[PDB]
Amino acid sequence: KKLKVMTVFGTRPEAIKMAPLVLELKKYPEIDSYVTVTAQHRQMLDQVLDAFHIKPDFDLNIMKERQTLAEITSNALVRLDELFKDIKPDIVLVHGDTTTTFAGSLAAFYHQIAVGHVEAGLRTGNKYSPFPEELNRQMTGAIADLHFAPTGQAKDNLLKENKKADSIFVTGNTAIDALNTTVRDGYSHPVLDQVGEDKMILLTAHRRENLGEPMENMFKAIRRIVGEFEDVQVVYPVHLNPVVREAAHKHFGDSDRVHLIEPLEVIDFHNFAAKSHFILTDSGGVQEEAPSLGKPVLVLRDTTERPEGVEAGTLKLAGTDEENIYQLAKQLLTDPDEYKKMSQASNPYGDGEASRRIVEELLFHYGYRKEQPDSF
Amino acid sequence: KKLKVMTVFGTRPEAIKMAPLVLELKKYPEIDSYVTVTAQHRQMLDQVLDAFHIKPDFDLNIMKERQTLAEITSNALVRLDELFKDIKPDIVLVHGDTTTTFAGSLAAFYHQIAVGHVEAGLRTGNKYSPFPEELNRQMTGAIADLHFAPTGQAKDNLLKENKKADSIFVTGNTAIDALNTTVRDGYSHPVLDQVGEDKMILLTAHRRENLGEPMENMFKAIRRIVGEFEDVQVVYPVHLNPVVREAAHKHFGDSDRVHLIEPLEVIDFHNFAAKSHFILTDSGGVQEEAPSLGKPVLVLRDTTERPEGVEAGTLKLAGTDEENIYQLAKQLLTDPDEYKKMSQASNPYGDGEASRRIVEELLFHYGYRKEQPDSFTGKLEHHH
Ligand SMILES: CC(=O)N[C@H]1[C@@H](OP(=O)(O)OP(=O)(O)OC[C@H]2O[C@@H](n3ccc(=O)[nH]c3=O)[C@H](O)[C@@H]2O)O[C@H](CO)[C@@H](O)[C@@H]1O
Ligand SMILES: CC(=O)N[C@H]1[C@@H](OP(=O)(O)OP(=O)(O)OC[C@H]2O[C@@H](n3ccc(=O)[nH]c3=O)[C@H](O)[C@@H]2O)O[C@H](CO)[C@@H](O)[C@@H]1O
Ligand SMILES: O=c1ccn([C@@H]2O[C@H](COP(=O)(O)OP(=O)(O)O)[C@@H](O)[C@H]2O)c(=O)[nH]1
Ligand SMILES: O=c1ccn([C@@H]2O[C@H](COP(=O)(O)OP(=O)(O)O)[C@@H](O)[C@H]2O)c(=O)[nH]1
Repeated sequence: KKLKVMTVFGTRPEAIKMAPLVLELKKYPEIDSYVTVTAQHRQMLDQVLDAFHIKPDFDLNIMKERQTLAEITSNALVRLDELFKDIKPDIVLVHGDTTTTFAGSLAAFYHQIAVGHVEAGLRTGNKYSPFPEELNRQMTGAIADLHFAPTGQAKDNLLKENKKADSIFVTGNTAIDALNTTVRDGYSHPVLDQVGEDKMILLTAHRRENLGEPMENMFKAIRRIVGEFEDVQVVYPVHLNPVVREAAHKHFGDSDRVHLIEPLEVIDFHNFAAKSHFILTDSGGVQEEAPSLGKPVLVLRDTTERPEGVEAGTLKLAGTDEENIYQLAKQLLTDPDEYKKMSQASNPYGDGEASRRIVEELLFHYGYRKEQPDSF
Repeated sequence: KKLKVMTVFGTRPEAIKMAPLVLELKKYPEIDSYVTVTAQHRQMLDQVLDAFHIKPDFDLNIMKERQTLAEITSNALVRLDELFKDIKPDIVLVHGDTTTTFAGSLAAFYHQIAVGHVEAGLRTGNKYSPFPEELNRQMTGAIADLHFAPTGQAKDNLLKENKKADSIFVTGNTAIDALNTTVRDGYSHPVLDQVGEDKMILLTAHRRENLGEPMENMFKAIRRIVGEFEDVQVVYPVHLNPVVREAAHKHFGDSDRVHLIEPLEVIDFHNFAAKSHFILTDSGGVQEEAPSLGKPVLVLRDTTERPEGVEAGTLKLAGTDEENIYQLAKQLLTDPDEYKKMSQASNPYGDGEASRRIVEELLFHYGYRKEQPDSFTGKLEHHH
């Protein structure tokens, strides 16, 4: 009989990383696959689904404006529970570390449905950084039957938590599957036109634990850089969270050389990253994409769960102190040795074959294939 | 300033095990303590609160008839979330492995409130046995800042999961704090009067994974034993779950020698256990109580997370197969050597001072005491 697989996800980053897997799953005659979105994000999720031309089988439309963690958890849980009364897949695949990831896993567990965790095992060891992502991924790890770890270090993290080695596979990150298709040699954009010959710093900031004072500190450091370096401009595709938007407007409204724009489609964003001089970000996904692009990243966090990019020299933790961020950005602008150190391209997160590996592992595990795939 | 401590629980077993801790907390002028119940159980919770004379500060009244896991989780989370908007304790203490335990921990975490886990670290390694308790305690363990493990092996379970040693304390189980006060010399009850001279088997059965076929298999075996042995009577205080009640009525409804009764108050239940010939149960708490009483227990499960009781000879895993349960119960009724092997009293789960250790650990952690209390000492450490 055909293996019944359901992907469950709800946000921009999950959708970008899950879309290559959703498309891979469809290529296999022995799999009957379903796509379920919680729509924890609405506009930002639809931007991705539309770009990949993916239409979900089920769309739970849960997003509320300025929603709380309790609200997302309850809404996702209740709606998925209702879904699972009628449709019973053999396995539910969740992604990464959102509240949708955890609620999806929990709803599946409550119906005794098996769970596979895509992007399993990332850790900072700090329950409040990132908040609540660190616990979302740890609690999802308690539920998951199969763990698709992007890297060996992620697998080691799960081993240290007493997970069975034979339930964890090192696949690479599906983000690289997508990234390997988007960059364009001849790329053009109206915003890049007005940047012109100036150095471009690409900025995103949205971590929950960074809202308020930490983000004010980041933005003050950025204002100081722009004021001091005349040949520098910032492009900031601003997250739809109104708390972020308030902070962005407060600091960068009336700035000629900081461009506040709507979130970019992923092909556009990847191409902006490729064109950037360097990146300031607190994004998870951007940290995994940057090494492939050989693009220096100052990570505006006190922690990271991407140590592989740090080892490659691409990623440097800058924290959230104003002066520290200023000094690190100034260094990248004025020290060619430091810039060179941070701008060597490598592929520590994937080779573009992660989706294939995940599906082939599923097929092996359930007895459809006699052989296991290669590891990343 | 006073340390603000809130206990959060909602079911019969949590209330029994948390009651001694609630009362212990009230003793210390250093602590401002609050009691919050979800009332995941209504009647069965109220029975415990009334017995211990505990009046909750907050009662969320969540119980619905035939409620699902998703329902309990959502209702508890939403109501606790609302509570924490208004009241911010320094630490929330949750108990054990119920959906209330997990939802309480999660709600506290969402408000960045510290969590202490009473009865931390119990494991079967099987996510469907017990269901959902194994995962409830595992996920609670991910959230908890402090882990109050009843025994050394529970601490070892947490260490194996990469929990830091300095965050785990071995306290004994608070169940023993309660048990040490309840058994009295000349206990009597109208139901025991009916039993008279006969051997009494005390039965409870309610595990979620046992509902339906497994429980019917248990009950078929038990009905056979009652039929075959005329001097045996069963006392069964039946859980309020309608699903359990249907099965109890189906298999025992016509038997004069199976007493189907309402859930007993804890004082009465403990005294019935003390007077029983042996116990048939799938209860967690009864497994911890029985060694103290030297009472053989056939555990009606395919797993247990009380291995200390198994090693003591008190607990024997019987599974849920009809014939196996019948054979093992028949053995206890007919084999004096086997009965003797299972009826040696010991105290592997506590010495009655668990609640005090928990409170003193809290006071040390937060700087109110210069000294840390000694851990509960087990098995091997006595003797070696
Ligand atoms: C706990 C959790 O799961 N957080 C994830 C969520 O954080 P994020 O900060 O996006 O949190 P939410 O998904 O709750 O969205 C926050 C708020 O932003 C607004 N909003 C968001 C999306 C949208 O399409 N339209 C819109 O209006 C809404 O007011 C919403 O309530 O998404 C991020 C991706 O960007 C992930 O990195 C985070 O791990
Ligand atoms: C997942 C979870 O947390 N399960 C716990 C719960 O299981 P338990 O089997 O009691 O599950 P519930 O707490 O959901 O109660 C089930 C149903 O029983 C009925 N009911 C229950 C209590 C009551 O006072 N009145 C009443 O009418 C209701 O119809 C209720 O919906 O309590 C048991 C103690 O007995 C614990 O061992 C279990 O760990
Ligand atoms: O304007 C943007 C900003 C980011 N991204 C992509 O979104 C993903 C990261 O999502 P986000 O930073 O929202 O969440 P996180 O990764 O931190 O969970 C990465 O693939 C980015 O390339 C995008 O397509 N457009
Ligand atoms: O009729 C009864 C049955 C049990 N108990 C007590 O209830 C606790 C265990 O609760 P339960 O079996 O409902 O749940 P579990 O321990 O399996 O979570 C133990 O302290 C028992 O002594 C009780 O007081 N009256």
